[PDB]
Amino acid sequence: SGFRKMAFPSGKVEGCMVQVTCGTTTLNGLWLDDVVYCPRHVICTSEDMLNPNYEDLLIRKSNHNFLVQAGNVQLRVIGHSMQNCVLKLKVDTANPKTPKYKFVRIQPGQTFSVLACYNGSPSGVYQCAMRPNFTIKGSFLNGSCGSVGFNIDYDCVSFCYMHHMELPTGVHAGTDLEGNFYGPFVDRQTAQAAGTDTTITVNVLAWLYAAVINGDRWFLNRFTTTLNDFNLVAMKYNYEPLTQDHVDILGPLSAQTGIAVLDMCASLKELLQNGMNGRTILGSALLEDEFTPFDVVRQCSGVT
Amino acid sequence: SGFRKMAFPSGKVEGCMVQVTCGTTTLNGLWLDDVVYCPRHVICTSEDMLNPNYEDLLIRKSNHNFLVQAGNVQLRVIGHSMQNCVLKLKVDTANPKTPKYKFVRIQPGQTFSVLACYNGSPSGVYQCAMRPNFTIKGSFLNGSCGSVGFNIDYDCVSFCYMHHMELPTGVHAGTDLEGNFYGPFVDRQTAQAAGTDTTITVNVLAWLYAAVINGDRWFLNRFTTTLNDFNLVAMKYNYEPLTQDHVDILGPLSAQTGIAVLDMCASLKELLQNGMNGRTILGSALLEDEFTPFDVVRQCSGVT
Ligand SMILES: *[C@@]1(O)C(=O)N(Cc2ccccc2OCC)c2ccc(Br)cc21
Ligand SMILES: *[C@@]1(O)C(=O)N(Cc2ccccc2OCC)c2ccc(Br)cc21
Repeated sequence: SGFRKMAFPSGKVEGCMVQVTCGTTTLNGLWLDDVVYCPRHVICTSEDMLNPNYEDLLIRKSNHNFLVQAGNVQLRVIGHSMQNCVLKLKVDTANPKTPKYKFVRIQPGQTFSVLACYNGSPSGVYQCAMRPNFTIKGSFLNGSCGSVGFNIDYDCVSFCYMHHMELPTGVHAGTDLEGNFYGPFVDRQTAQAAGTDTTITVNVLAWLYAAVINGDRWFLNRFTTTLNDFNLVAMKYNYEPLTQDHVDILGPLSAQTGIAVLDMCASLKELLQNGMNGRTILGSALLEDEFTPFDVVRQCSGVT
Repeated sequence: SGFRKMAFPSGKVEGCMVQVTCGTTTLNGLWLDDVVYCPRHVICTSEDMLNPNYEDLLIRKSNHNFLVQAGNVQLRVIGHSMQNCVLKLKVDTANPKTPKYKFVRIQPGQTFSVLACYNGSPSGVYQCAMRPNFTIKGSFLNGSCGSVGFNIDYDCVSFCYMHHMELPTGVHAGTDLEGNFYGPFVDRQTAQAAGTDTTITVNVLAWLYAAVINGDRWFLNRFTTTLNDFNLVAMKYNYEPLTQDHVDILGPLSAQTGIAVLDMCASLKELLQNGMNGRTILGSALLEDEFTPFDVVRQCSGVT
């Protein structure tokens, strides 16, 4: 027992991290097979970021201007291309440490692990969730661009995120591994505000199921509710509307605990209306929304 | 910016995880050089755990009874010995993936990363702290014994913890890598209650410094206090007494923010006396005590 914000073991991803330098700019690259992926703004000076024309800026760059270093060995760059907001540097050597992998574009509400890197070297690993306004509440300092988000299914790494920007609000924006930004952000030093950060309702319910499994039961009540009734409360507290798809994904958790999804919704409803009255749930004094129903099943069953 | 409960990149530790089986019991082992470390209760049946005599139980075990599997390859066991509560299985092959390493016995209040494993395979990684009552609030299910805690200084892995037990309260007990339990616990299925879980005061202050650095400033007040005055409040709220050593370790954080340690103590004091009034600090609605002053400096500077 016990429930923790757990990240995936990052070894498979650490083996892909490289450093990319173009002129005076250094960031992280992801080396998979004979290709290094990195944010296209590696070609920018801090001056260029106000209003860059990446196609024009790229015309001035040749293969030899992209210095790619894997630990202490230098990769030979034999090609470069821009796909959306990422650069693809074809190197002459396949990364011998390339794990089985996929590139996936995740939905808001989904969680992933971030291996924060600086100059091609990993600093740490933490769990994240793509917020409903398509930002992530990360921990990134200058030089962290190029760090990636991922999930792992047994031996396959699904890369979902690549870090590109920090909003003036201290929240983070980035792309999937095809270079497309999540949400409306652009790789430009401009005023970009994020939308409402709503709470991921399905994740809070799943975390309430994790809490009942681990002994925190005080919040369980004598009530029930309906999808429409619950959603009126969810709307008042800027929570995502719960759908029958969400009820369905919560099925296994409902099955193992014997607490019907709508009964848990009524516990959540009372907690929204009354707060926690100085109490805690799984060591938290707020309703945690960055564990999906899959993460809870995975942690509560011991999947490796 | 942004502040997260970050774990160390676990790749170096994943390369050491092996599976150990003795009879019907399977747990995790740590393979470093030509030695596999694992909890000695691998030799026990669930029946033996009520009152085991490990020396007697071990007399019945030979090298060939300890099955050690690294991924899918079988290690040949050429020796076995019991050091305190750990077994040391000498294998005929040095682990080619052994990183630079040390064995350290940490103090209460110190933090470390746990690579939770099942059958020699990593499931996830999370940050922990050795509680002042020498327990850890982990996430461990059956088969997680043998999973290790560690810190990393550049390329050197300092192993500090090895998981052995779950208390009837759902908290966790284990040893350092010499087999000595932290706190008074024994590897036996008996009533073992933990002492008072006090809050690690120096870590809360360090986390308040991390919050000021990242923009959460609302809790800063017009007051100051003294070590003795603050400690009267700390005693009332079961917080660890703050010492001049703690004030000293907080020096760099005090220096970079310009907020004197005793002024931060007065912010902490008001927060203890008044609560957070529905507000949050670094996305938490409680005072976080599992970031040491070193963890905060490391995260706020980008150490790799
Ligand atoms: C990341 O390492 C990086 O390249 N970078 C610079 C950057 C990125 C987006 C917009 C502007 C800009 O530079 C302004 C001069 C950056 C910024 C913040 C973070 Br958290 C990481 C990185
Ligand atoms: C760990 O995998 C393990 O071996 N184990 C069994 C155990 C450990 C301590 C006391 C008793 C006992 O078995 C009782 C039958 C165990 C128990 C709990 C956890 Br979280 C991990 C492990």
